[PDB]
Amino acid sequence: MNIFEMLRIDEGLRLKIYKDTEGYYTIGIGHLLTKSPSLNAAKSELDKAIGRNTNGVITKDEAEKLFNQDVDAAVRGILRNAKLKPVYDSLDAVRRAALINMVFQMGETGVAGFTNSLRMLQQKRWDEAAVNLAKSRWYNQTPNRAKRVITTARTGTWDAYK
Ligand SMILES: [Cl-]
Ligand SMILES: [Cl-]
Ligand SMILES: [Xe]
Ligand SMILES: [Xe]
Repeated sequence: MNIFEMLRIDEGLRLKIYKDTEGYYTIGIGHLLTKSPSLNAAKSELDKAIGRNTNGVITKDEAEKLFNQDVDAAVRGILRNAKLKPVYDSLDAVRRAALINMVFQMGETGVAGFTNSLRMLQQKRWDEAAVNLAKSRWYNQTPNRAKRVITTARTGTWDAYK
């Protein structure tokens, strides 16, 4: 198990534009295209991201490519963020993966605001962090995925994804 597999689980794979949990235009492996209500707009955004006139459909590889770039940007965003980096560097490998998933899902800024959990995670206070992570809108909107991620963060194992 690794970050790629983990996120492929949580996000799924879709070759046609779809709408996410929040009602947004997304494609592939959770590649958000836009917050706008316009399908054309999403289309514009898709064609620019892919380099061709997609008509709203992409191939598997194309999807994998965007995914690769999304994961890469997620790590990098972590590493460039003053509040995130220290926590991450302090964690073991499985737990890092949890932080990456979340960042990928809610953006850096958003995760960067979980002050309190960030601190608890940095102190290796697993259970507390976990309880704290659960007091969030994140958790109330997508609890099944949130539960998987939190378990991972808490235990440092992949049990939630096996
Ligand atoms: Cl892009
Ligand atoms: Cl759910
Ligand atoms: Xe996390
Ligand atoms: Xe966090």
